[PDB]
Amino acid sequence: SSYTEADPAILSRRQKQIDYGKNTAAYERYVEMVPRTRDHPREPNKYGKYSRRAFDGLVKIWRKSLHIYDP
RNA sequence: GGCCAAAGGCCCUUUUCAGGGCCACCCC
Ligand SMILES: [Ca+2]
Ligand SMILES: [Ca+2]
Ligand SMILES: [Ca+2]
Repeated sequence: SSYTEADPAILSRRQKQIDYGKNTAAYERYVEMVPRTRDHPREPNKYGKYSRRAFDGLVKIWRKSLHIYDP
């Protein structure tokens, strides 16, 4: 119950997926939230012990959730 | 420590609110 991912391979791939998400306009238009809840869209911990599907699963849900953030 | 979200095990891509691959489970 305490793990930090070391594999540079895994961390890059995961960073990329995250970087993608921040590069969206929805994330830009998320200057309207003070660190908040879990009902919000929070980027997955890249350092978390996660399975491949698990992390990808989270990321999918992350990006979708983002889209609540622009008309 | 535990519990939850996510999660079949991995793998590719800016088709990325997305598309795909291998294996496994299923239906034998
Ligand atoms: Ca679940
Ligand atoms: Ca599932
Ligand atoms: Ca399946």
